Amino acid sequence: HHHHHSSGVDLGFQSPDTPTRLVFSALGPTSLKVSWQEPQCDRALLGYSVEYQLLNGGEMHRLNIPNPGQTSVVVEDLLPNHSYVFRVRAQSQEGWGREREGVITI
Repeated sequence: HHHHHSSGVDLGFQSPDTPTRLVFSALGPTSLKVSWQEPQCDRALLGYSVEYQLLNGGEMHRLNIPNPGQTSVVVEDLLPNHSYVFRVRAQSQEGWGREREGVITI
């Protein structure tokens, strides 16, 4: 099978760089804005993937962010006083850059 990006471009080397430190901003008691800086790449970025989970284990949630210009996402329904790990990496046509990890206690 041939997998394509959400934008339609075909997938499949100089990888994207790693994003800088993740910035977290609370929007209420259970909602969190996660922001980063677009990393450099010789090629066009297609977007980002954001994965997060409780540090102590739990279901891994994954979000695909299909705009290279979209460098933030708001996550909802988080558990107060629980610690999470977020990992963000940039995607190009040729593959994935390395992940930037950031952790936070809600």
